[PDB]
Parts: sequence; C-alpha cells; structure tokens
Amino acid sequence: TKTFKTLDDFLGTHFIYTYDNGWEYEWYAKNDHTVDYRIHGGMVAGRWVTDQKADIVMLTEGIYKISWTSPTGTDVALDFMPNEKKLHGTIFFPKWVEEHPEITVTYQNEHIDLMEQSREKYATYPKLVVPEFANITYMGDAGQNNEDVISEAPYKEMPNDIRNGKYFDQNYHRL
Amino acid sequence: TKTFKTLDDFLGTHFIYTYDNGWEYEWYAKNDHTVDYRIHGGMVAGRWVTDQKADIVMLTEGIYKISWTSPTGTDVALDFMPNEKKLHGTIFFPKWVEEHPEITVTYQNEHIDLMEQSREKYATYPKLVVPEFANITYMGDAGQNNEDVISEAPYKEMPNDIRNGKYFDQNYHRL
Ligand SMILES: [Ba+2]
Ligand SMILES: [Cl-]
Ligand code: NA
Ligand code: NA
Ligand code: NA
Ligand code: NA
Repeated sequence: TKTFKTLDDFLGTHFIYTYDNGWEYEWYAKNDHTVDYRIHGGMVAGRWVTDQKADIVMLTEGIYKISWTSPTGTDVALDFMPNEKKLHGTIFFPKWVEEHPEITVTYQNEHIDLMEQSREKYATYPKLVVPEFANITYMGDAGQNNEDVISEAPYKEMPNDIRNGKYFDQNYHRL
Repeated sequence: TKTFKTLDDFLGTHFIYTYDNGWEYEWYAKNDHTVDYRIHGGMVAGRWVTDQKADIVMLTEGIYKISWTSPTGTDVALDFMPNEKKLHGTIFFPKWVEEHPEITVTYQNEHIDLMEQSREKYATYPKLVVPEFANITYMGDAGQNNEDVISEAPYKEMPNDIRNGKYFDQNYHRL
C-alpha cells in the first residue's frame, strides 16, 4: 500500500473502479491537464476517450478533484480518495445521451464532429444526473504521458487482465 | 470554529466565501437534499435561488460534496473543506449564460419559465467552465430548514452585515 499525499503522487495513476450503481469505469491521469478513460459497464459501455482536457487539483492531502466537459455536452466532476480506495463522481448527461447512448459508444477521438452535431441536433433537457460513490479495484503507477494505458477499445476480459497483471509489462507497456 | 466530522455537523450551515477570481458567493445547506444560494460577485452577481434540489454527501470525515443542475442548464459540483475554511467549486455555464448573464440575475423562483425557455432558445455550447478554490469568510450555525437565511435579494453591504453579526438575531432569524 502507498500513501497518496501530493498532486505528483496522483498524476500518472491508472484506476479501475465500480460505481454503486453497478457501472464499471477506467480512468487515467495522463498529466496535470489531460485525462484518458474507458467505460466497461453501464449505459455508455464500450465508449473510450483519449486526450480529454481537464482541470485537476488536490483539494487537501490525498484527495483529488477532476473536472471536464465533453464533446457530447456531458459535464463531469470526479473526487478521488485513493488512500481509502474510494471515489465519488457526478456525471451530468444531456437528455439525448440517455435517449441514444450508443451514439456516444465509440472511439470519440475519431468522431468529434458527430458528437458536436448530435448535441446541437438532439435534446439537452432534462439532464440525467448520476451522483455515485465507487470502490477502486485497481491502482497502477503508469507514469505520466503513457500512450499504452488507454490505447484500444474495451473487451469483456480487459478489467480482469489488468487486475491480474496479464496486460502490461514491467515498464507499463502493453504486450 | 467547530470541528466538522459528520454529515449532521454540516447540514444547516450558512456560508459566505470568495473564489480565487474574486467572486463572492453565499450558500446554505437547508437540508440533506436542498440548497439555497445568493450571489454577490461576478458574471451573475445579484442572482439568488431557494429550494434547489441537490445531492449532498460526506466524501470522507469533514469533507462534503454537493451536486445540482439548474433551471438555467448550469451544472454545479461543490466540495467543502470547512475545517480548513476552504472550498472548491466547479460551475458549468451554458454558452447563453455567458452571452446573456442578466437574464439569470433575478430571484429565479419567480422566473422558472423564463429560465427553461432561454436554455432552449439560446446556445448551449461551448460551455464556460469555472474550476476554482474559495476562501470561507463566514460560517453560521443556522439550523436546518430556516427560511429566513436566504429570503431577500442581495445588497452591497449584505455579506459585511452577516459577517459583522448585524443581520440575524440570537435565534438566526432576520427579524
Ligand atoms: Ba456507435
Ligand atoms: Cl439553480
Ligand atoms: Na469526452
Ligand atoms: Na493512454
Ligand atoms: Na467572502
Ligand atoms: Na457570479
């Protein structure tokens, strides 16, 4: 077990977690203004995102808050409490994402224009707000600016492969 | 200052705080699902809200997170660290609020239809995201469900009057 104490301790960390609503997420603090993530279970499962710009601060010792807005229109605020293996996230979904979640299920980086066209075309209100705690199931020190971390679409067995030490090498690159 | 340990300690607390951009806000935890607030500084100074529904939780001992979405379309995630006199809030404004702030500068509770109509008529994107720490300059033990706390429009010297103990009586009523 390592104690998370500084912003530097947190950056470069690679998380897997399950929300209290059953939803399984994966998230990486690439650097101090960039996040990658990959969704395994729930409404928008299969979706993954690299190079998302984000405000990342340490609130107080060992507690980390991350904010970003998405090309879909989705707003996010994550609070990591890694010394307790816990997280809290609020996701503010536009109405169209709840109605048509599969539109967002893709490699978003290749379909930015689709997301921007969708968010203006389809309904935004009422919003779906998902305020939930999560248990952290995996913590890896990937280092900052590591391109191998979230570099492919999710598959059924992927979270287990990572948790079991059968996905990355000693240097945290994929085999 | 009292030590905040539990969710109970937090509920019924009346705050005034200045964000790092200089924006003075005031905010009250009326109950476990309801917030009242009043704005004294910045883009939407003069705006006040009551009976806004919100998700309110204790993240970890003495740290609190509040999530709500507004009739304006605005998304808010607030993190309180009252034992440090520090807070962090992320506000996600629709483009239209940045472009027409003065529509929202009113008692919202009397102009709900105008807010809902404007969020549909004007632009949602790009969002203006305001990630900032605040310094807490006032903490009042207002008790839960006190309708007097935020019951009038802000005036210039109002935060001073509250800080200076000239606004409420001994039972935390305006008079
Ligand atoms: Ba698709
Ligand atoms: Cl509101
Ligand atoms: Na995104
Ligand atoms: Na990556
Ligand atoms: Na203040
Ligand atoms: Na303001």
